[PDB]
Amino acid sequence: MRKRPLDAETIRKLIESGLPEARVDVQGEDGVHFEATVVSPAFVGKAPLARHRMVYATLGELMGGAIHALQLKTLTPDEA
Repeated sequence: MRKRPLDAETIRKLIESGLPEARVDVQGEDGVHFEATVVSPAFVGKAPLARHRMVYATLGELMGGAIHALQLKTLTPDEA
């Protein structure tokens, strides 16, 4: 225990509260290559730029200067 709060916690919490039964998991840091896996019905069937950008924006990727080495997967809540 060094810091109660955390980067991935801020974005994860924000989405967790926004989305209904959607699960979001982010591991890494801003301005760096991290892996964030989000699962929600919004990306049903096909995940348009709306959902893709929505997660990328809420996960604050360009807010720090992360590298293109960003791993993000959008799957339905049933695939959980």
